[PDB]
Amino acid sequence: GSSGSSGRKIFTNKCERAGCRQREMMKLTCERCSRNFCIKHRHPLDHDCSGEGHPTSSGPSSG
Ligand SMILES: [Zn+2]
Ligand SMILES: [Zn+2]
Repeated sequence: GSSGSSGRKIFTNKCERAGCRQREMMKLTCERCSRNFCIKHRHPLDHDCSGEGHPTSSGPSSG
């Protein structure tokens, strides 16, 4: 039985911004978080950039 419908085509990109459905003909990835976004949210100032900002260091083993 048909379960789930996959969709992937090299035509347009999909912004990774919250409550955003902007499709930029060209691919736009941030330089800090390295995530896809729309020209509008392409800048790290018009989008909650969570790339190079949160301090992380190896500690726990589990995970
Ligand atoms: Zn966007
Ligand atoms: Zn970013």
